[PDB]
Amino acid sequence: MAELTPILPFLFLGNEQDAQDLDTMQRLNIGYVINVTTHLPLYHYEKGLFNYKRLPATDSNKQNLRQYFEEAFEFIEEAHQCGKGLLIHCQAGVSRSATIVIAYLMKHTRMTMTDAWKFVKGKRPIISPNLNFMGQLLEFEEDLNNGV
Ligand SMILES: CSc1scc2c1-c1nc(SCC(=O)C(C)(C)C)ncc1CC2
Repeated sequence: MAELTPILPFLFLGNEQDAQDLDTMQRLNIGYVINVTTHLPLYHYEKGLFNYKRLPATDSNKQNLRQYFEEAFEFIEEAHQCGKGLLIHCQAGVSRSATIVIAYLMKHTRMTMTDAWKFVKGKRPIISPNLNFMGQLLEFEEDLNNGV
């Protein structure tokens, strides 16, 4: 039903149609959800199962995602520390969600921007591009290899 592309054993990437698959989320022991949109609903919120973080962003040329980098990392860390998986998603392009996942890999695995990009690409091949987001990731790499 839902490709919940597993980036790491505790970190899953998907689109809106993927976040609407409760069985899959429970099969994979997901307890945390990051919704990187403004307008989509927090699926299954009324069910009392998951914890959530909305990152209110749009697939745009002007959207800043680096602001939400530290937030998303602290949630990823709570899910792992608490031994449960996290699904970060947005919509069809997974452009917004994939930017954040990559950002995580570059900081917490210390990959390069491109090395993480080859890593994510290989697992989920279809990923709408966004040159605005790529620039922020490169800005992030500079800042990680500098200590800032
Ligand atoms: C960190 S992405 C990266 S790094 C080096 C290259 C690329 C790339 N990416 C994409 S789509 C993925 C995206 O744009 C994001 C939503 C994750 C920002 N198409 C083509 C290329 C060519 C070469």
